[PDB]
Amino acid sequence: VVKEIPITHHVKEGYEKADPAQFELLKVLGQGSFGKVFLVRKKTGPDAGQLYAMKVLKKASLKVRDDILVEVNHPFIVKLHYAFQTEGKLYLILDFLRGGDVFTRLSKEVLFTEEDVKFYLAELALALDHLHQLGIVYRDLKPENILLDEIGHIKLTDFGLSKESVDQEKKAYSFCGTVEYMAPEVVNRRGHSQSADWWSYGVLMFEMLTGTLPFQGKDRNETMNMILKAKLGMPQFLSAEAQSLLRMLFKRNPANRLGSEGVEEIKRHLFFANIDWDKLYKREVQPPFKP
Ligand SMILES: Nc1ncnc2c1ncn2[C@@H]1O[C@H](COP(=O)(O)OP(=O)(O)NP(=O)(O)O)[C@@H](O)[C@H]1O
Ligand SMILES: Nc1ncnc2c1ncn2[C@@H]1O[C@H](COP(=O)(O)OP(=O)(O)NP(=O)(O)O)[C@@H](O)[C@H]1O
Ligand SMILES: [Zn+2]
Repeated sequence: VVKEIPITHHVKEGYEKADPAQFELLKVLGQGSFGKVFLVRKKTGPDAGQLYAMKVLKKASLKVRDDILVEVNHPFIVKLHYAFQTEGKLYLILDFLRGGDVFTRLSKEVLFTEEDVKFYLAELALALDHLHQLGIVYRDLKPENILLDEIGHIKLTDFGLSKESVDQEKKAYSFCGTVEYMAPEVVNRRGHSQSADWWSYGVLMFEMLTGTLPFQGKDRNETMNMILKAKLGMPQFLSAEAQSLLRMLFKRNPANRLGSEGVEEIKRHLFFANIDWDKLYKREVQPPFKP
């Protein structure tokens, strides 16, 4: 059963309960549809002076199939250090990623290879499948959530949290996730699934390898009509393996799509042939670009 577990409290193993006064505000790290992410410094405690990223929400819950904030930890997913509730607000204290997002780093290159993208896509695959094994769907996957650490290893900004903004204005008009990366069944309000994450994954791959989105229109309904019905030519400058992976990921019907049964059929793909997956998971594979 899809179970909603509300996030009200969390203190990392071996540390003390936190409160907003223990955090000094330094800068705005950015702004997303669930609000701004700020940069804060721990003023007191064993980790005093250390930098963290702070998200401020009204509330956040986690939908899991069949402690969990400890299980979601992954080499390529941000770590939840603190979490607390004051004045109807939920503060989340996470890792501060110093590399910025990936697309920004790619645009700092005149050119890149299929291998460079393959690295990031691989680590991303590990993260996604790890979330799926816990029974978690990432719901809203988009480049803005894919950042780099100081070294260049992938780090996601979230782990499938169902969040709620504090801005009453915007949140009253808030509408789910990002349409460009929506799966055809998600567009059809059939509900999110594991396979939709892999559709979005395929859209990310396409966007990285082409620099363009496969489906985008003048508005939401046109983009959706495109995702559902429009034609999509295969970029002939891609390797056979890449074309294969894209062809297998882009399936409008899930359970006909790659990864609907396991990521093992994604790990074995000829596109990921020279990828040592355990060394990848151990962050022992040298990243293509330093942030
Ligand atoms: N842990 C982090 N460390 C450093 N910068 C971060 C971190 N998390 C987010 N950012 C920055 O903050 C901006 C928005 O982050 P994000 O995590 O997407 O906010 P959000 O609440 O998830 N809104 P949304 O992007 O719509 O889901 C991005 O431009 C990032 O550069
Ligand atoms: N862990 C999960 N496993 C399976 N299905 C899920 C899971 N989490 C959510 N869903 C499905 O996705 C839907 C959740 O979206 P819903 O709450 O109806 O509106 P929504 O705005 O699209 N959700 P959200 O993106 O979190 O704001 C439900 O209809 C579920 O069937
Ligand atoms: Zn949704």
